[PDB]
Amino acid sequence: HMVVWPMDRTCAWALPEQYAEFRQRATLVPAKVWDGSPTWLVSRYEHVRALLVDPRVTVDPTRQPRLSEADGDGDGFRSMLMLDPPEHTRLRRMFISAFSVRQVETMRPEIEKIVDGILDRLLALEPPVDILTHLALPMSTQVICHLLGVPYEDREFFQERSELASRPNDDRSMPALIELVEYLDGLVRTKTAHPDTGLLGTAVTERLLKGEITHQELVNNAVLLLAAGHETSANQVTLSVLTLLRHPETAAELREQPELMPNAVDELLRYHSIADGLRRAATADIVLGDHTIRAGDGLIILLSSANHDGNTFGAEATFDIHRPARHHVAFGYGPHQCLGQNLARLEMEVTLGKLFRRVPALRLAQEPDALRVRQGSPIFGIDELLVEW
Ligand code: HEM
Ligand SMILES: CC[C@H]1OC(=O)/C=C/[C@H](C)[C@@H](O[C@@H]2O[C@H](C)C[C@H](N(C)C)[C@H]2O)[C@@H](C)C[C@@H](C)[C@H](O)/C=C/C=C/[C@@H]1C
Repeated sequence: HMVVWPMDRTCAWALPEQYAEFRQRATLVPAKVWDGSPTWLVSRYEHVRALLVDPRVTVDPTRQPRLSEADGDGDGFRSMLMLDPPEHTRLRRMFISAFSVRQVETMRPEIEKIVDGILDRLLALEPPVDILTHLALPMSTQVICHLLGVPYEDREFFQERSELASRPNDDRSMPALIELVEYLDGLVRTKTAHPDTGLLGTAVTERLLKGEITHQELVNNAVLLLAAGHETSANQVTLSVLTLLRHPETAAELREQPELMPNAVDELLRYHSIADGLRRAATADIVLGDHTIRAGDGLIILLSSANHDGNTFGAEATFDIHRPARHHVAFGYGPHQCLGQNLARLEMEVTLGKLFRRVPALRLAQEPDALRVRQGSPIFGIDELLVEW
């Protein structure tokens, strides 16, 4: 225990200075955590990847070192994201085909129509406008509600609850988590009696009414699909508008060459690495070069630091939309690698694409060293991003 964890980011785009020294090392950095349990931080691309696919690393919440007084296992609440193979595998198998490349590519039309209407609505407003509230959150939310069949009318309730649920060191995360489960509990009971199409109702029909999945399991993974599905993209899109605004050439080059967008999106994902500080524990000894991780040791997986690893990515702190960037780990790696990632990328490609095609002189409406940054959550972002045109 040298540096304390959790560490919060301080800048909308800078990673913490410490991370780069962490990578210059021969060991893993030890960290002091609320419960005094042995815990390493993991900073190198080589390492992050090795451990995330290793079979002796667990997500079991009871093995993770406790990071605060409010941090806990959630009273037996488990999504697939909190299970190891083979139980993990059974649950992810039921949801996977909805998310394949070619399957996700069939939603492009509905995503385009969706973002079209948000932009019409947004451009009707007197600027300056906030991107998170008027572009990023509306699209991620509508898109996830369409895929899942969750009512958009409910979005104020589940948005605010997801935000709070995803703060594991905050008092309010438990009641919000309880309420979200309760909301999906009612929704799944409804869909059970009246299956719709859309991912939840299709799983009622094919898995739940066929004996492949229980009621609590569907409910729990529905919380996960709902919250992951909007809160993440919302922040990635917001931060990305900032970054493109911060590098004007990039906005205009994309606007003038859309075939450059997919790699640009991957570069935005790498650069910001908004999902960070993943929690794992060793279940057996694990040899990583010089260092021997011991049965029971906690691990804090820094996707961001690995995405900014100099030994893998040249000029790591630079935003560069021409570096092949497909091999970043913004969506993790290994069994739990983001089930949504093709949907995330499509959403971004269409949202950023249409926004700068339409508001081609979009400008920052505030100075980007007065941005509030989100702290205390494994999903980074900024509270607000004001723009003019
Ligand atoms: C930019 C957007 C997103 C980023 C950066 C992101 C990142 C990640 C990361 C890092 C993980 C792994 C966490 C871990 O191993 O502990 C993950 C898992 C997950 N993501 Fe995402 N994600 C995004 C969007 C989405 C979207 C749109 C969906 C749609 C529902 C989604 C669904 C999931 C699911 C279900 C998992 C759990 C997979 C499993 O445990 O097998 N994600 N994501
Ligand atoms: C790293 C990004 C993932 O962040 C995540 O995986 C986000 C995980 C959030 C933290 C977890 O919330 C914490 O859960 C604990 C078990 C209890 C804890 N509180 C009550 C002490 C609660 O905050 C999850 C369970 C919140 C659910 C709303 C939810 O499924 C969130 C899933 C989000 C997925 C993101 C992909």
